[PDB]
Amino acid sequence: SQLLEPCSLKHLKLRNRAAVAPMTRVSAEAEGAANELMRDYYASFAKGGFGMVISEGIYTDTAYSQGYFNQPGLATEAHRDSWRLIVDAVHDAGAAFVAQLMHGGAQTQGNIHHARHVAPSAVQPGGSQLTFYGGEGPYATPAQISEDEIQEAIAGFAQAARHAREAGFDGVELHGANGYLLHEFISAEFNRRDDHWGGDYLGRLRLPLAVIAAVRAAVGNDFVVGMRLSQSMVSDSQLKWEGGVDEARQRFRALADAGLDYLHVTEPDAAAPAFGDGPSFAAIAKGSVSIPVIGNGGIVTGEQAEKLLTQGDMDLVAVGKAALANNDWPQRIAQGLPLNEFDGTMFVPMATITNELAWRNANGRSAL
Ligand SMILES: Cc1cc2c(cc1C)N(C[C@H](O)[C@H](O)[C@H](O)COP(=O)(O)O)c1[nH]c(=O)[nH]c(=O)c1N2
Ligand SMILES: [Cl-]
Repeated sequence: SQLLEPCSLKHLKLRNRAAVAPMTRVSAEAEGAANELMRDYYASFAKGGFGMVISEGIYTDTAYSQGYFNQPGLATEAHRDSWRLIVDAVHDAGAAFVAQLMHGGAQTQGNIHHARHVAPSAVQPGGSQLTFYGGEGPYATPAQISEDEIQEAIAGFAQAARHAREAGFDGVELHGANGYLLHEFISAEFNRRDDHWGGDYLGRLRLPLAVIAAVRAAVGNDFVVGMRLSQSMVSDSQLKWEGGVDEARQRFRALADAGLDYLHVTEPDAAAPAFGDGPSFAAIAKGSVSIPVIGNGGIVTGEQAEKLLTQGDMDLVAVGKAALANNDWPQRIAQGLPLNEFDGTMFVPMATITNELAWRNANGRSAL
């Protein structure tokens, strides 16, 4: 019942507390524009009753930001205009639509402008490239990003956010998670800089704080700006935030107090303790800031979502795999209908919309 309670997010009035989590589908045009297949794809979640749809990570600039081939952008006016009809379709079905803004950093696998990658420090990520986005084998070692490249990246977030607002999105989500550029700056392991972008766990927030400030100047004070945060990285799902609960509370507070309107946190298991003992990562955030907290990670069933909301571990519930398994997830929960089990073969060999549609046709598994 709490899942189907309306809520407010700044000036936005959301019909329920169900959100579609951001998911990279590498189904845009080769030079970054969104398209009609993406229109139908995103509209389907809105028709399925989600109160809020968060886009896949959208790149921000025409320099290093693009992380995957056929990833959409918001860097140019052509990119902006290509999203308009998608925004309109999601809105016509009654969902708010938030543009996730992301810079690939050290986790880039394909970028049409450069083979060179940039990161706070020249440290190769561990793990291995995600083949279903295009690419195989070890991550490249990134070049240490320069002050001029940092300023270009900040300006790109601001411009992409202004483009999101102009295209009609209801908000932006700054991608500070999952091992991408902003998270690399947050992290102790990968931000080894000795300048004013490095330091202790608070000093390392300076780049995300600068991005928040620049974005807020570009979009004004009435537009929704959130940030996604995680301990995990795509290159290392076991990584922890330095310290424990108290240092986590301080990061959440610093970022929120810079003028975010929500936090979105993601963990391998949203219900598990963040630091081995004690509260979940989402619960820590919700107990340290007044703005809404969207939680995420392994939330599959209606009962699981309801438990997280009714226990006070989060204000909204973002689902990825469950939304792909049933685009009408919130409606099916209300009707007591069974859910489909998520089946990762739908992403083989590339996680594109086209491959999903072929898989659904072969398996009789309608999204709605
Ligand atoms: C195909 C695909 C693509 C992406 C993701 C996932 C999947 C399956 N995830 C992570 C996603 O938002 C979510 O956090 C995880 O899938 C875990 O939550 P669920 O268990 O799926 O509810 C992700 N997260 C994000 O912040 N930006 C992104 O672009 C993507 N890309
Ligand atoms: Cl850290």
